Amino acid sequence: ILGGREAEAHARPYMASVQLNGAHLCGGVLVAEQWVLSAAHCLEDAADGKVQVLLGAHSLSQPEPSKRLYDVLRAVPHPDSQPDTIDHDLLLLQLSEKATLGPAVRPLPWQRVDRDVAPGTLCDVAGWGIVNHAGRRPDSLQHVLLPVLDRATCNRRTHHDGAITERLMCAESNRRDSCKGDSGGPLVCGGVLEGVVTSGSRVCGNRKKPGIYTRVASYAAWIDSVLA
Repeated sequence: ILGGREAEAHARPYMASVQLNGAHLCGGVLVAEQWVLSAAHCLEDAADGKVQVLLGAHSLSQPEPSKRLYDVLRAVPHPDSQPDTIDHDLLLLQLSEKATLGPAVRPLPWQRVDRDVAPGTLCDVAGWGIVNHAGRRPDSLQHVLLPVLDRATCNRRTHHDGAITERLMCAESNRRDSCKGDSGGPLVCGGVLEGVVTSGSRVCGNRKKPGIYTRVASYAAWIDSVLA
């Protein structure tokens, strides 16, 4: 996260760290007792090792009573996702067992009504991704409030010329943005999961190139089918 600040410890109990061989790889969101939602392209590389999910954490390195590392039973990428595109960039991870719930570990309700968030609304994004252009990685969870961009504006020639479909949403990126290592994490508006940070190499903090998030409401049918 660029231009943000350290998050209140354990104030976002749904936050997950998707790890590859003990190292943080991508963010994730707990959406059910045994299911974590992340981005598909995170698995593209996760394939080289053992994938685990860390729940109830604030610090990636210090012991915390709420911290729990869970193994993964199965990984279910969206069937239409492709390596060369940012469409359908969702992934569902089934934990080896139901997560022990508590004040520091709790699933987050997700958006089912397929309606765009009003332009200007401030949504919260959190992650353990890089905090500056040098590539510095934080030990503790960071977060930043970002205002949502109207659908039309993101598609400008000087921005994401038509790259934004109805299943994608954008948020302002002026000096504050989600960045490398934050992909797969949550974009929460009004206490509900609205988006997931899309994977894909892109500049962070550049106002001409807004951040892109995958709208979960567009995939309500796919999520429902996988969790069934």
